[PDB]
Amino acid sequence: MPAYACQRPTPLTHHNTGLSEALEILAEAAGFEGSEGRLLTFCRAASVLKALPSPVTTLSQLQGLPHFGEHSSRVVQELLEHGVCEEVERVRRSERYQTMKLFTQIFGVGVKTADRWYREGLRTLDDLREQPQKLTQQQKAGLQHHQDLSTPVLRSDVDALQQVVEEAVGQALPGATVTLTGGFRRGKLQGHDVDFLITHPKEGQEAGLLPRVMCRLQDQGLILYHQFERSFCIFRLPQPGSWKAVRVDLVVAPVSQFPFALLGWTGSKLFQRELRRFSRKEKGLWLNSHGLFDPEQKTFFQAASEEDIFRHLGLEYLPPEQRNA
DNA sequence: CGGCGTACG
DNA sequence: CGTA
DNA sequence: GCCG
Ligand SMILES: [Br-]
Ligand SMILES: [Br-]
Ligand SMILES: [Cl-]
Ligand SMILES: [Cl-]
Ligand SMILES: [K+]
Repeated sequence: MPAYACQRPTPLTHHNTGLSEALEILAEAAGFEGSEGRLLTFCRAASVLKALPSPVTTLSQLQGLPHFGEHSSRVVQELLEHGVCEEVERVRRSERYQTMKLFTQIFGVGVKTADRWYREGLRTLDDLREQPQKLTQQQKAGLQHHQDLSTPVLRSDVDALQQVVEEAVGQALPGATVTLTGGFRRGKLQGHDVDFLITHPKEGQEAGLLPRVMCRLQDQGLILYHQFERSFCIFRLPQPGSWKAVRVDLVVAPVSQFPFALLGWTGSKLFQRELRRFSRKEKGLWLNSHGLFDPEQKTFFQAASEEDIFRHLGLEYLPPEQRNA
C-alpha cells in the first residue's frame, strides 16, 4: 500500500465505510481545534481504508499500512471489538464539535469565525440570526439558504443546470465549453455542490469571460448570491412546482491550462493535497491548477491531458472515479 | 525533529 | 477573513 | 498523528 493517496485507486464506495467514517470524525475535530497535522493523518488513515480491497476484520491487517500508528489503530481496534469507539462518541456528543460543525456548514463561515462565535457563547443558527450585525453579506446568504444547502442535489439536477449554464456561456462567448468537475465527475450520484470548468478552444478568447457569464446568469434570474476566474455562487435550481438553492462553482481556464484545471477541480480535496505534496516532495515539481513548474529549469510542463500529467509525475493514471480519497 | 496544497475572491 |  |  503506497503512502500517498495519489498512488492508489480510491473508489467512491468501498469495504471499510464505518471505520473510515470514525476516523474522519476525529480528523474533523482536529481541524476544529486548529491541529492540521492530526487532521491530515486521520484523513490519510481513513483514505487508506477506502483503498483496501476488502473489509478489515482483525487488527493484524493494519500492520504495515501507512498512516496507522498507535492512535488510529486503537480506534479501529475498539470499533472491531465493541462496535463503537469511546473517543469518537465523546467527540460526536460534545457541544464544541456539534456547534463547530453546524457553524462551519454555513457558506462564508470557516473554523476561525466559528470558533470566535463559539467563544462568544453562540450555539445555534437562531443565535446568529438574532445578531445580524455580526454577519458579512456572504454569511447572511449562507445562513438564509442553509436549509436548502444542507440537502443534496442529484445528478439529474446537475445535468439540467449544466444546460442552463451552457446557454449563458454560449451567448457570452460562442464556442466556449462547459465541463462538469468536482464530486459528480468522480461518480457521485448525490452531492452538495456542483463545479463547472469553462474554456474556449482559441487560447486567449477566454479572457474576461467569467463576468460576462455571471451577468447573463444574473439576468436570467438564476443567481441567488454571488460576489475574475472563479465564482462561488448560490444558484436557483428548479424543483417540482418550486425551486431550491444550490451551491455552484464556476471556473474559467485558458485551454493551455485546461488539463491542470480539470485535474485540480475534479478533486477530491484530499486527493489534490496528496498529489501536490507528492509532486513537490517526491518529484521536486510544483503543481497547481494552472500548471506544473520545474524550479530548477524554471520551466512549465505543457500538458495536453490529465494522462500527460500523471505520466510526467511518474504515477499510474487514475480516472476521476478512482480519485475519491 | 520539520512538515503537513496552493492557489483565487 | 472567505472559497476550492 | 504520523512519516521520513
Ligand atoms: Br484533459
Ligand atoms: Br490552484
Ligand atoms: Cl497538529
Ligand atoms: Cl510531507
Ligand atoms: K463554510
